[PDB]
Amino acid sequence: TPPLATTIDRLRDYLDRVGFQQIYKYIVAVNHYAVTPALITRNTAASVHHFFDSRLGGRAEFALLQCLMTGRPAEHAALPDKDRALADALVTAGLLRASPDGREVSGADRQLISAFGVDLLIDRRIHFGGEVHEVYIGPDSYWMLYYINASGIARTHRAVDLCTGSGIAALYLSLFTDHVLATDIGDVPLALVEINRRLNRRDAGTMEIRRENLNDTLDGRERFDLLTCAPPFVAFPPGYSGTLYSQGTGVDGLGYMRDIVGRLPEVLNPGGSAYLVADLCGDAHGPHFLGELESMVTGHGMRIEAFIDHVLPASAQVGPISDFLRHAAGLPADTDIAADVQAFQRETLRADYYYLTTIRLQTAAQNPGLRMLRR
Ligand SMILES: Nc1ncnc2c1ncn2[C@@H]1O[C@H](CSCC[C@H](N)C(=O)O)[C@@H](O)[C@H]1O
Ligand SMILES: [Ca+2]
Repeated sequence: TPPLATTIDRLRDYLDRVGFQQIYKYIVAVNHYAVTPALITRNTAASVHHFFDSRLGGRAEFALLQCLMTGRPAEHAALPDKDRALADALVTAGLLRASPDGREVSGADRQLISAFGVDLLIDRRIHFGGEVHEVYIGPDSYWMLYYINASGIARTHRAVDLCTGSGIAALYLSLFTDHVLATDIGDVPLALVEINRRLNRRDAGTMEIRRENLNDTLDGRERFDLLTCAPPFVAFPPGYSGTLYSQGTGVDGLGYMRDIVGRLPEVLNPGGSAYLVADLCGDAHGPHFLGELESMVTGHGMRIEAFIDHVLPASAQVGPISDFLRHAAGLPADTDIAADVQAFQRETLRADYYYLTTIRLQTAAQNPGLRMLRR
């Protein structure tokens, strides 16, 4: 809407005025900035507040910035005059809260971060409070984008970010090409990527946002030079309900990965490349999914490179998966979810380990083959 659009314009003006992106980059430092979005969290916010208070002297020009970054309250009367009208607009938009007596502003459900040179509003509940969030972002998103060869992107390359969520992959691609498609089906992420597109001075002139199922985009007539996708891929036991952003399709959670890879020879232009990321089950030698990709090498002459950037024994995921299932469905604490997850890992997934894997796939490769990089 026009009032929201103007509010976001003024918010980006504020971020530019006070150098938000540089401050965020300084706080997390260059050895963490691209590792994970979980840097400013409930466990580090006190440290962030101390930095602003003592190293930046508590200057009022950073007050509204901290409401957005950590949720820290700022007294309404202490905001500079230009920041105070913007703060009122953000409260009206539901992007910040006012205290009940109207005397301060503080965090709502959106946290402001930066990643890959882009300013991004994300679901605050993933790093603060702990309540089940409605939009995902994780280190996996970052590791996808890290492996993209940005110098090979032309302005006229057609790129698509499927299952865009907050929009981070689409906004990254929009740094380099003027033709980006970003898709999702959730009302909440779709609203958020609209905001984040405007927040980075973009509009439908160079980035289309589309409400569309993954398989519809992939079956379509559109052809792309570059594709990214971090799709729902978590595998939950039969009977359990996850969330739209987490639960993968198929018996092992990887149905969306299968869907994408199978259509790449038809959806990419020859020589185009796709970047995917998923947490893949496997044995001691590696993720089971890579065995399915040999059909792509032989049948389509692709080059497929898998970058294994984190390994965990399956037993280390039982708690996190069970906790997530318990909270997402509001289950009580006497349910034996842990045994259900274990049995599912053992019997259906055959998962001794989980491999957090980025995969680059190229069509019409001059050096076809499958390559697995492990440390
Ligand atoms: N069939 C489908 N088609 C398109 N998007 C889907 C989909 N099923 C789930 N989604 C969306 O897929 C996203 C996965 S979370 C991924 C968010 C983002 N790509 C990131 O890496 O941070 C969620 O936003 C969810 O709404
Ligand atoms: Ca730090």
